[PDB]
Amino acid sequence: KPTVKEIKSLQNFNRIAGVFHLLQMLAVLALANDFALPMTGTYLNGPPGTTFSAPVVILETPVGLAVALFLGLSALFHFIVSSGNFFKRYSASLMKNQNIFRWVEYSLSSSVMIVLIAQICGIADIVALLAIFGVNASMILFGWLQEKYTQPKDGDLLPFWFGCIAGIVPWIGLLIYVIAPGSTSDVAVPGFVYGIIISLFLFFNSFALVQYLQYKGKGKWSNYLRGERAYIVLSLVAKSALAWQIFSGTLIPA
Amino acid sequence: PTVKEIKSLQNFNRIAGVFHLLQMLAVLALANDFALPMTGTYLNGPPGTTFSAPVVILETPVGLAVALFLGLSALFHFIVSSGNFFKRYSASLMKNQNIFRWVEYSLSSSVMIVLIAQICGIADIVALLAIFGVNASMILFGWLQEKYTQPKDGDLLPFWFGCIAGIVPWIGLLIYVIAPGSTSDVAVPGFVYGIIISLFLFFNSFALVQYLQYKGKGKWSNYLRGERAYIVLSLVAKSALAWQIFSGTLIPAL
Ligand SMILES: CCCCCCCC/C=C/CCCCCCCC(=O)OC[C@H](O)CO
Ligand SMILES: CCCCCCCC/C=C\CCCCCCCC(=O)OC[C@H](O)CO
Ligand SMILES: *C/C=C(C)/C=C/C=C(C)/C=C/C1=C(C)CCCC1(C)C
Ligand SMILES: *C/C=C(C)/C=C/C=C(C)/C=C/C1=C(C)CCCC1(C)C
Ligand SMILES: CCCCCCCC/C=C/CCCCCCCC(=O)O
Ligand SMILES: CCCCCCCCCCCCCCCCCCCC
Ligand SMILES: CCCCCCCCCCCCCCCCCCCC
Ligand SMILES: CCCCCCCCCCCCCCCCCCCC
Ligand SMILES: CCCCCCCCCCCCCCCCCCCC
Repeated sequence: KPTVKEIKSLQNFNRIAGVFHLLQMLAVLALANDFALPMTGTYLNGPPGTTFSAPVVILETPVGLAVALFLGLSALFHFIVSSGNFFKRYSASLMKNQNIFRWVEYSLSSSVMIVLIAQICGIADIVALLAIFGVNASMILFGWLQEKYTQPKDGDLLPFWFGCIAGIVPWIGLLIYVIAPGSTSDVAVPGFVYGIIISLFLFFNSFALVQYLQYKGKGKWSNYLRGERAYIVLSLVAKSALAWQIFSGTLIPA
Repeated sequence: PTVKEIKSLQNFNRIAGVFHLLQMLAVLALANDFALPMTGTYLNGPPGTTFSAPVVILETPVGLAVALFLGLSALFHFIVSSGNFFKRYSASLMKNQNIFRWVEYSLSSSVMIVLIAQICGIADIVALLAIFGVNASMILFGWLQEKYTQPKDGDLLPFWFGCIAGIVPWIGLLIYVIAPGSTSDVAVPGFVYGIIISLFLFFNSFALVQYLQYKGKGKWSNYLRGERAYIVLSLVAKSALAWQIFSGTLIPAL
């Protein structure tokens, strides 16, 4: 049973994560250049099975603003959950092995992040980016249903496994683009792009491992609160790591 | 529900199987070798600079892909109609569940929406992969609605998640038919509009069946009515798409 001291400590950690992300959000908004990545349409120039027009730019992702957005969403929800006003709802949810505000935040913030990673890899088709956003959101919503309908140690991981099936799809997409089957150019994928894909792939797998460990509920993971803390650590570090790598790689003259 | 009522649904599954198997044969025998490309449009400079011309990675053999969604339907309709599955089928129906329906739909409806996307000129391989994944996710949410909720309990959360995932490919189609930023106003063929509009209505009809079942008002309080509606919709939707694709693209000798 989660005590009042334990919940209050978790609220404090949420607040700390919020301040880190809010300050990083300010730093990116202030310091970032106007680097932009295109969303494109490559339209038929006749009936299906004929030829295509050249890709056209439909809109440009303002990368600095998009990084600020996933940091800002994190700050907002970490601050909401940390509030004394929310202690009762937070306590009640943790008692039921749930944190719904976590999934609401992740469904938006992690989806912004994987779209930015896709664009940094050169994925530009607007339907590719929309469907990556949608399938990544679906991964999060499956994790939400795992918490809503199961309890740790009840032997039921079906929603979790559905989440893994949805969750892996964007990463298969990235792997296809970095392999670049049929490519004519001899240009290498930049080192900093490999850094982003590999480090954030590891972070995304870490989130899945937290839910798996929580719902297996073996050893120290029998205590749901250990997973709650792990999620805060992973969201703090994953978001800060992606923001810094995008900033360092694309948003400064250096 | 009466044993007779279930034997009846067994019979209806068999009838649907025979129609789809015969249509599968007809398409395999009669269809031309019409193919739709899956493309990669790779960076040929650092992120935020230049792209190579799109390259064709592979070609969807449209006749074989139509035969595949008809064949998947025939296979699962035959599996569930078997006297050897009558216990497992009856048992699941008794619990307001049909897992074999969702397993089939997760593959067959995903092949269908990818084909519709390609007919609309969506070609980027990540667009088509992520459309497959988000459409499969829509089906898996429908499965979780049946697994975890009871009709009339007021809980449609998995259903609404399925709607969020489910609408994403259709927003994609709408973007490609509007073709924002296009250099010219290239006409979408009438038969393509027929396919998008008819199958959008069919896809909405599937969602309405689950909604009606879990609201559980009127005759829809009887789960077997929805089981029957799903068989009718999968029979008609698949036959309608197969005929429209065949008539639109698979007739002329190439
Ligand atoms: C419940 C009953 C289920 C019944 C199943 C529903 C079938 C839907 C068929 C729609 C065909 C719509 C018309 C498609 C052909 C349009 C031809 C056209 O208008 O051509 C324009 C041309 O491209 C420029 O000149
Ligand atoms: C709540 C959000 C709902 C939004 C998601 C709904 C998606 C509808 C998709 C297909 C329906 C059929 C589409 C037929 C309408 C096509 C529009 C059109 O005809 O435009 C041509 C264009 O201007 C070039 O000339
Ligand atoms: C800023 C927050 C981030 C990056 C959160 C990421 C979360 C995930 C990658 C979650 C993954 C999960 C699965 C792959 C399976 C189901 C359980 C989840 C939702 C934890
Ligand atoms: C051949 C079989 C087909 C075309 C099946 C299609 C099924 C759907 C479009 C299902 C849609 C659903 C939702 C949009 C929400 C959740 C419930 C579903 C799975 C019935
Ligand atoms: C049996 C379940 C009911 C599902 C509804 C689907 C059937 C109704 C179909 C309507 C198709 C309308 C298509 C009109 C397209 C013409 C436009 C054009 O040619 O430009
Ligand atoms: C990158 C986003 C999608 C990730 C999907 C894959 C996540 C897998 C991580 C959790 C699964 C762990 C399975 C463990 C099986 C081995 C035996 C466990 C020992 C207790
Ligand atoms: C709990 C029931 C026991 C059955 C578990 C087996 C089901 C596995 C489902 C596979 C779907 C996962 C897809 C993603 C895997 C990719 C791994 C790469 C990540 C490093
Ligand atoms: C010229 C190529 C020869 C024929 C290949 C046709 C097969 C296409 C399959 C490629 C799949 C790419 C991603 C989109 C669909 C995803 C479906 C797979 C999930 C199980
Ligand atoms: C195209 C695939 C995705 C479809 C998503 C949308 C499906 C919506 C259809 C079912 C929902 C109906 C909601 C009814 C609104 C209120 C009506 C009151 C009567 C109970």
